Amino acid sequence: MKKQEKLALVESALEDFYGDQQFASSLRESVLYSIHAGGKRIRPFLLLEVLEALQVTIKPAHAQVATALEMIHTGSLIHDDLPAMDDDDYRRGRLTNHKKFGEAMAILAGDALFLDSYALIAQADLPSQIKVDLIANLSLASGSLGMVAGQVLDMEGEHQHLSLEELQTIHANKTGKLLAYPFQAAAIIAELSPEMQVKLKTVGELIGLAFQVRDDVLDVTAKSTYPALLGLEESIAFCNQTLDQANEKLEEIAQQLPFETESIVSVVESLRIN
Amino acid sequence: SNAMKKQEKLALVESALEDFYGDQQFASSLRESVLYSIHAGGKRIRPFLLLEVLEALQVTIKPAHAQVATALEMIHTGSLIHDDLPAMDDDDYRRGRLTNHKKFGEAMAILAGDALFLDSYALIAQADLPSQIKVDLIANLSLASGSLGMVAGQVLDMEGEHQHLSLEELQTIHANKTGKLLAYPFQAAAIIAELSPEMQVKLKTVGELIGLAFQVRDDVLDVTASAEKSTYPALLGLEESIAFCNQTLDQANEKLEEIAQQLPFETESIVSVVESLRIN
Repeated sequence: MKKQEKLALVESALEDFYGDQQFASSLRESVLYSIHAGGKRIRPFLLLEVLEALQVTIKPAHAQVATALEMIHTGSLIHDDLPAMDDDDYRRGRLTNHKKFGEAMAILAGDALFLDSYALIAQADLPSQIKVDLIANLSLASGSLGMVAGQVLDMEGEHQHLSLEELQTIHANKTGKLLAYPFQAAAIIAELSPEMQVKLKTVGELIGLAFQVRDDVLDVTAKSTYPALLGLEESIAFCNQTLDQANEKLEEIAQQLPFETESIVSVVESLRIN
Repeated sequence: SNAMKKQEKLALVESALEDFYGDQQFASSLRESVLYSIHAGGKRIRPFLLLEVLEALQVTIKPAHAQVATALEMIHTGSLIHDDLPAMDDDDYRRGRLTNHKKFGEAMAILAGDALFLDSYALIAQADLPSQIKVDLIANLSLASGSLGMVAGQVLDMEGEHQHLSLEELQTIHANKTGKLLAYPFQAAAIIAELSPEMQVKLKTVGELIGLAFQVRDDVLDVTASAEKSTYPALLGLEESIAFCNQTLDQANEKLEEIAQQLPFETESIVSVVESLRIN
């Protein structure tokens, strides 16, 4: 239904930007490979769902904002797999970008996604100031004050005695920022109050936290991980109790402004373990 | 003094570069790695052209203008960090200085370049400029840097190795790898000055011509002042490459004066940069 109509809009905006205007044939092929590498597209899907939950009719300009989010996320996965980083030959059961196209092509494919991402927001049919705030917050969540900082601290944390709070700070930047951005991006597009934006951003941070804990307890069922530090059973409790807090903040938001939460709660419950 | 005023303009960009990568940074190694490639010196011709064309259009330079020029140099600096990686050009030194991946490691250089790419547009979005001007500045900067510009040029240049290309293929490589980011300061200045859409493409054409001769001059200097990449002297000869370079710079001056006949323009700052590239 709309779940596939929403994902079809994101896929179309992805293929249109990397389509008829592309002249570097190898760069387009490398970019589309990691785009087609798979995934539920949880980050661009959440943006369209929170926006539709905010009673905003979904339009292609919104899907293009969601596309810019997933291009940055896809670019980070390409660089993470590089031999100098995590050195992964396969990701999600599929051959990685550098293993198929070479290291230099994977570097440039991620660079193109990073530099091209903001173009989709700037080219979308949206008010200019809304596009400025969407761009400024996407850079804040992705650059040296967010995702990239989280990638540096995570790599350095492997040779340090870190607390769980410090590891949570690392994950909140490396992964939580781009998982919380679809909530604050929808809030900006819906032109919500600044107090409502931080309350929606808090919901995205909670879902991003449980998404991190869920991935750790799933990587073992398939050193500084949640099932290694806390343990397997209590990490599942911490994952589900965080999803309960997300449902509380969602229902609380639903009492202050019109906000149909059933679609968002459905995605929250899809992350719950047993 | 123009050399002083050039130092003063680049001091504004240098100051903006250190504030963004300063106290607000919490990744210690990321700030240190980024500032290292920033502190590697450089002619800074790309942010300098933005502020110089802006001054020549009778526009008083403001900090918001320097932050736009800062964003441009951040993307260019990030491309150099990735160019020096072993998987790319594999350079231990540029300008006689140790490269970023040699001092901090490959992973740190990769992320330092990624940060510069992703942070660049933030300085345009946070500057004191009208919202639509920021949108046009950001859209054109991405157009010149991503899969339709710089990165595409790096791909075609890498794949052109050990290959004998035609001149239209070499021009396509250079126009994208270096040409578009060299022409962006002209287009960015026309947008900030609120010029007509015609005067925007006229200023852009001058930047494209200057960026074309800038690359041809480097190909000549790499041979005169000395893998298998095709160069301008390798396809036309070292003499025609000089003729094509100076003839291209002559076309820029002719266009620069033509622009002055239609618009309040002080062309002698830009003509000077044109003549600084003239081979003898």
